[PDB]
Amino acid sequence: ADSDINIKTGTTDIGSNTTVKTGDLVTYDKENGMHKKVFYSFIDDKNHNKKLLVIRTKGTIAGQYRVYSEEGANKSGLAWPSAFKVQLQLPDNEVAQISDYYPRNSIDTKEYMSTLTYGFNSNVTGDDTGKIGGLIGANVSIGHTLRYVQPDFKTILESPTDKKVGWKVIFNNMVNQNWGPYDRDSWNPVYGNQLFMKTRNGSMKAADNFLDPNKASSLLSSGFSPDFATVITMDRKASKQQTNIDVIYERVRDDYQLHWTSTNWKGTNTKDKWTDRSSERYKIDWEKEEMTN
Amino acid sequence: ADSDINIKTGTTDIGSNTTVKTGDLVTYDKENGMHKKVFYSFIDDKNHNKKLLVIRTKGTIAGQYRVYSEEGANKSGLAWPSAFKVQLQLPDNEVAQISDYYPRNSIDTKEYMSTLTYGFNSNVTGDDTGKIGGLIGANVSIGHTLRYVQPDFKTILESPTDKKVGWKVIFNNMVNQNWGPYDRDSWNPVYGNQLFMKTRNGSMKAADNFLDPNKASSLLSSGFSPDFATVITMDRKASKQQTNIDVIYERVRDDYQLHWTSTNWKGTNTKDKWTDRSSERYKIDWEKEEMTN
Amino acid sequence: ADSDINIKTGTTDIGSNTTVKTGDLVTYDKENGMHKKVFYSFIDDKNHNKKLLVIRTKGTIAGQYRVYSEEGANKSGLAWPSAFKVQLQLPDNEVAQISDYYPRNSIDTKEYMSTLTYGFNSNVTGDDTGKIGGLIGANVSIGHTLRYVQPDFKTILESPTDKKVGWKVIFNNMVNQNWGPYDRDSWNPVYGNQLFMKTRNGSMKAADNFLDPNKASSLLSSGFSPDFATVITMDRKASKQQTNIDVIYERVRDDYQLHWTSTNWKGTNTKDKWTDRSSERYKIDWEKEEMTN
Amino acid sequence: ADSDINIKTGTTDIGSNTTVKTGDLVTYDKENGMHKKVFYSFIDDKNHNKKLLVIRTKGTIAGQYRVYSEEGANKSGLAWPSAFKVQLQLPDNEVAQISDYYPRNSIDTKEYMSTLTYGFNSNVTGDDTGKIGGLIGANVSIGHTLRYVQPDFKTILESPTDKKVGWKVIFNNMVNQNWGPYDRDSWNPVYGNQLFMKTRNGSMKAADNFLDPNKASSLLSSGFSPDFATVITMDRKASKQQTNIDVIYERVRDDYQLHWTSTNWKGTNTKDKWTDRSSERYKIDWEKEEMTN
Amino acid sequence: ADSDINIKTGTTDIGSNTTVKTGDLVTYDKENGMHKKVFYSFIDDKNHNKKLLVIRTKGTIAGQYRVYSEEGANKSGLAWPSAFKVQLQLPDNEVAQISDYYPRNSIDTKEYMSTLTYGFNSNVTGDDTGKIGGLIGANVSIGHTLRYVQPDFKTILESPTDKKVGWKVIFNNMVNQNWGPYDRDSWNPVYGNQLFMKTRNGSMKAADNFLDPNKASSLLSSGFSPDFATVITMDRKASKQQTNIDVIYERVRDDYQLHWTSTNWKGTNTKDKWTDRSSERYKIDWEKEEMTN
Amino acid sequence: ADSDINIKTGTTDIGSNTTVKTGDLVTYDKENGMHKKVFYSFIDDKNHNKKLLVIRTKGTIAGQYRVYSEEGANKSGLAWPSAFKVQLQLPDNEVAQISDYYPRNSIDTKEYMSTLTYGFNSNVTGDDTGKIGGLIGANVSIGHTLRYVQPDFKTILESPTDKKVGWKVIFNNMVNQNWGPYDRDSWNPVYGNQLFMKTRNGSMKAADNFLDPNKASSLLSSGFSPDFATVITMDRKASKQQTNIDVIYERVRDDYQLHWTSTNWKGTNTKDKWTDRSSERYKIDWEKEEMTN
Repeated sequence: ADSDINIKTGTTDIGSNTTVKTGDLVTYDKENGMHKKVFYSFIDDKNHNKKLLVIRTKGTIAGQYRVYSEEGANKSGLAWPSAFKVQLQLPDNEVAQISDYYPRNSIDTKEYMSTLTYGFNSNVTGDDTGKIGGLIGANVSIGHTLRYVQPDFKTILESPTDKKVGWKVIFNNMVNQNWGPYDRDSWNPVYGNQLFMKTRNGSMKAADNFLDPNKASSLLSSGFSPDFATVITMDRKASKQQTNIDVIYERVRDDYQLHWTSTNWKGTNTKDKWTDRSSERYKIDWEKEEMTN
Repeated sequence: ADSDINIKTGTTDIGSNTTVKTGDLVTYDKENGMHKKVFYSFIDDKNHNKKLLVIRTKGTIAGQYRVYSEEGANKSGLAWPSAFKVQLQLPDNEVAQISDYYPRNSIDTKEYMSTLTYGFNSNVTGDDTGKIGGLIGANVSIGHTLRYVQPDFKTILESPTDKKVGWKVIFNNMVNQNWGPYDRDSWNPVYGNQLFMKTRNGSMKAADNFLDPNKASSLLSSGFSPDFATVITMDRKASKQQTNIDVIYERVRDDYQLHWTSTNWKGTNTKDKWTDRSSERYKIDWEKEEMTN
Repeated sequence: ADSDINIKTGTTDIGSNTTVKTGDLVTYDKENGMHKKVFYSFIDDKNHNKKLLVIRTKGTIAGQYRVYSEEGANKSGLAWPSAFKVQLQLPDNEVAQISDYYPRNSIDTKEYMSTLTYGFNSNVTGDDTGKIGGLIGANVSIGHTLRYVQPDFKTILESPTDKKVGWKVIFNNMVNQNWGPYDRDSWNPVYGNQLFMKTRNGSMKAADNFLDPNKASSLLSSGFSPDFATVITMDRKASKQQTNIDVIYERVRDDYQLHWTSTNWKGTNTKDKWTDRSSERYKIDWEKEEMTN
Repeated sequence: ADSDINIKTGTTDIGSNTTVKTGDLVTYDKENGMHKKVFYSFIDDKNHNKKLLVIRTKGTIAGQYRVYSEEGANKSGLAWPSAFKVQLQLPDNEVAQISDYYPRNSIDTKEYMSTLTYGFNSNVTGDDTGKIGGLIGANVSIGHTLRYVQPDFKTILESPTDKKVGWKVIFNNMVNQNWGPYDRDSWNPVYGNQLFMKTRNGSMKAADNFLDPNKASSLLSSGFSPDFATVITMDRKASKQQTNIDVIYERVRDDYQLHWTSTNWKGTNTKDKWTDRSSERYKIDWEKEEMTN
Repeated sequence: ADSDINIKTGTTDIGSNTTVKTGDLVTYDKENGMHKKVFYSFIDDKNHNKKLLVIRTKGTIAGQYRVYSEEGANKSGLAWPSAFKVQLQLPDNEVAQISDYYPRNSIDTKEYMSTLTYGFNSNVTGDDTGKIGGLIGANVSIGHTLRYVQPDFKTILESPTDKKVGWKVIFNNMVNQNWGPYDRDSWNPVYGNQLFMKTRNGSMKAADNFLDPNKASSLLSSGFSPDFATVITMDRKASKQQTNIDVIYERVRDDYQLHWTSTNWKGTNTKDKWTDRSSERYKIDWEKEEMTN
Repeated sequence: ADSDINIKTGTTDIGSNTTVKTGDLVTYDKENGMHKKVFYSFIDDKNHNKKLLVIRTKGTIAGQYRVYSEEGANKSGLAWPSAFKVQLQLPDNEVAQISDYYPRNSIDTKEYMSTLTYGFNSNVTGDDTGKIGGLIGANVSIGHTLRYVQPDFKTILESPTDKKVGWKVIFNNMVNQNWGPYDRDSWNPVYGNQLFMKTRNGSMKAADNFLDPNKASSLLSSGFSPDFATVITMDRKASKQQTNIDVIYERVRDDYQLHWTSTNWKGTNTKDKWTDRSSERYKIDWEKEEMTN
């Protein structure tokens, strides 16, 4: 922070005595089920060496957790969202550059505990016939413990360039009815993958043996709301003060299948079975300080 | 703090009634995969004895966690980022000096617990044959527990001078599928180093037996975003008011290899196999209060 | 606080409606490896009975954790920083006084647990040949637990006078590869002091058997950054308005030696083997409100 | 708080639209090793019914943890600070009164746990000879746990009057090399008081068998920094507007003796062996609003 | 809060653009050992329907934990403060009313934990003679745990009326040398009440067998500092604008006695043995906005 | 919050550039022992579509925990407050509506733990006669833990309409001398309900065998202080600008009886034995912006 280097708070921040031109653009992709919202802010600070445009991608990508196929009462398939992606791309001919982005990748931490215990004990025993006996013993034990937090979904900033930036929210693991956690690669020889299995050997249709979406993560069914921010810088002396930007929303869907075998349900997960893209082009007028579709 | 010495907060901070000249410079090194961003702030406070330039190094150094070699189905190699570095250097002939930097090295802490327990027990036993017996015993135990946090990556401020400052983010240790933690020096006679080994004896190609990047730290694949700050002071009466500064981004890559041996996979890590270096020179005009490439 | 005695916050603080003269002085001691930075603030508040100078000592004293001697493959020595010191001293003839300092010494706390448990148990036993047996028992246990935090380095304000003040950051203890903690006085008959031992009986050169600096505290190798503050008062009616002040940076280095003996490595530590001292004199002009070397 | 009774924050506080006259007085008692600092603030609020003087006692009383006597290699003594005291006294003839003080005495808290457990178990056993046996048992246990924090030193506000106020920081208990905690009244028949014993049966000089000051509380050697505040009210219509006040700094020192009995070391503590007082008189001028020595 | 009902913070609070008349009155009751302080604030807000007087009772009631009697070496008595009380009373003829008070009574909480565990175990045993035996067993256990905080003293707002308000700080329980907690009703057939016992069977004078005040709560010896607030409302159109108010400070003292019996000390507590009451009448002038003794 | 939707904090709140008319009305119901306080705030914001009146109900409903009947040395009854209620009601003919209220009902949470442990053990025996035995065993255990907070009293917003709103604070459960917790429905065959039993088989009068109020919740004896808020909206164009409002304070009292039976005390609780109701009518003048009784 500034106070760490003996500087008043907010001294080096941009946006003092500046008029900011804000706006919002809303689209709904009905076939992809994606509510896209772009909140833009034009900042022209005279003390800054470039024009700034802050773009916030918001809205909601619907999870679309649904049973899509059922081949009889012994087989059924479930499509579920394993990844949500948001990307912003500038064509290579533009002179505008991506300069900042949020959120970024954070360093994960774990808590380590080590224990060493040693003890002594002794006892004396007797009975009616005068049998008197004793015992003396010692023991030692060493233990190690690791503790860390596991989110249901991980938000990752994909390696950005000056022309494109992206974020992905990927499925990490989930708890299924207090069991687990299970992930896309969980496997046991008897039940296979139990990520969305409701009952292990219940007698019902396969389409009725999937985990109820209310018991799972809300991102799977109701969807994920991006809250990402990016900053685009433009030189004030550039000849062309018009820019094009592509904003892409993405949903990757895995395929979860349950089959009855002969005595118990067995689950199988197929990764990245489907991919739904929703791209949209925006025009940025730096002189007019506006953003249009 | 100031309030600790009966002084109003912010009294001794720099930047009151001062006009600050900010700017940002963005570069992308394509062959090194490094998005470099320099955010600078010129501060000329009339109550301060020197001119200040605050340089913030930001951007992203891509991790580039990837399988680079596969000699058949029994051998494969993986290159992974073990260290990220950011350096700022002033040539020895300049009169500008590095005066402050952030972050610095913090003192680590651990929590110690000591336990002493003692107890007594006794019982009486019997059967249908009139055999009556007893037992009296005592026990004592002493335990020691140590608790501390281990991050995946450590941020170290390398010993600064008045001409150069540097930071390095080094791999500390990682959890592999709830096992570990493993580091670059982990070794067991059977499996060697299991830092990125997916299965111990799985029957597949060696290139498919590496840990999935989504299951590892996001810094390994998507990369690390530096957020470092440095302060350069310049005398107001210096004859030459132009300075040169070098900003270097660096990525050290280790080589992780898996070989099948006869019955189980074995991992070997080679430290500092590769080093990607991206240097950039900047010109500082103190009179014009601006920095250029 | 002021609010605890029914007084508005900041009412009794110094620095209202005052112009503060700030400055920074940077030196690099190359042979001692010390980056010394003095941030000074002159405060002349008309409502205060004296002129104030706030001096903040900052910078970095390098740790210089390095192997310095190797006597063949069986003996080696390592020099490491056991203490860092910062001192400010006024000559006895001056009329300026040290009035305040930060940080000060804090009172350490620990958490105490006492547990008392008692219980009863009983069982019945039987077998094929009608042999019916029983048992009734009772037990009681008393436990005590102590929990407290141990930092790697302790920051201590040495007993100040009106002419000199000082701080020392001393090595407390360290964890060596999840073992320990070990301090400068740790000793066992087999291995001696295992403070920086890498392997107990590894077959390698002694210079290669020291703990890797990345696995130890960052203060040992990269060094320590002081953040100390002191306040000097000066009478407004003093005849001479010039002051001299000495600022001393110190690094005490211990000597850690490993020798192979016959079957296992043995470590020894020698306290305060070396002392690196960097003194520097400053001139304070109270009338000009400025500070020079 | 004011907001708890539907009143704006800070409405009832003193010091609005008031000019505050601050000052600091610094003394060093060399033979007592006491750096005394008085920070005073005169507040004359026209909306308040009295003139206020806020006096903050600060500085440092040196601990002076040192070995003072050594009668041969079998006996030695250590003097250590068991209490630090700060007192302010007004002569009985004054019309000024002590009005407020900080800190005050706080109510201590403890955490209580009660546990009730009951369980059943059963097993069947057999061998190759067809002997089949069973066992059924039950158990119940009751547990109680107490948790509280014990500081090394306790800060206590001694019962104030309108003429005198005082604080004492007294030694509570300390941890000796992960053992303890030990206090001034700790005693066992073999070793006596082990408060500052380094080794129980080490073969060395008695002067070398005391706990190293770096391993103990920093208040014992480097000393304690008072941060106490008191408020003195004065009637505006009083004839004499001059007051006298005494400020006393005190250090009570206990005597710890180690003597070598034929097989081991034995420690004995004598309470309040020495007392070091440092008194100072100050003159308060309410009309001139200044304090002098 | 106001923000919970879509209202700006502080909108409904009293004291905007108002001149507040503050004052303090200090008394010392020497024979009761009570430092009484009344901090008053007159608030006449034109937008409020009444005149407000905020009275804060502060100061210190000394604990007076002392041995008062010693009938030989086998009997002694200790007087200790079991309750501190502060009461404000308006005579029934006054038209002013008590409208608000602080602190109030809070709802206590506790943490409940329930655990259910079940397990299976099995083993096989053998010896030299080929005797091969096995065992299979199961177990189940249910546990309940209760956690809550017990303060040393409880602060309670006694049921207020429009004419009188009161607070009492009563002794709840105390830890005695890591034993307990003990309260005024603790009793065991051997030792009676061990509230302030130092040793159970120590051979010394009874007056020397009481707990050291430094090891007990600071409220018992140094005393309690009230911080209570009350608000009195007065109609602006009342004929008589003068009010009388009584402020009472109270200390209830229990009597703790130790007697030797024949083999061990026995303690007995008598509740409410003594009551020290200190009353004071104050005159409130609403027109002059002042408070006098 | 507003910042969550890219809107400045406090932008949508009511009360900017408005003059607020506040007042307080105090009543004491002596026969019901209820100190009722209504704090009202008239807000007429020109940018809001209605006139607002914020009414805060405060004061104290006394608990009145008392022994009311003694039928000898073997029978006694205790009356205790099981519920406190506060109600505000507008007559059905008014055009003013209740629009907001605080506090509301919150969603309770609990913490769930699942544990799975498995282990192996083995030992070898032996005696002086050359007998050599062995044993190998394995075990597995599954545990479930539930943790949540249980307050002594629960605050519940009863389902409001546009004409009436209400809150109730109901007894949830209590700890009796570290036992319990007990509620109004606790029952065991031997002792019945032990909610306020002091001793299970003490030989004293029944009136002396009730739990001491100091050891119970302070709400039971000293009483509960409501802090509720409600907002009433009024149309600016309404013909009649006068409203009537009823404010009701309620205390429900249960009856706890202890009877000796033959060998041990037995407790019985009767729910809602008594109800004390204190109603009071207020007149609201919207044009005058004032409130009267």
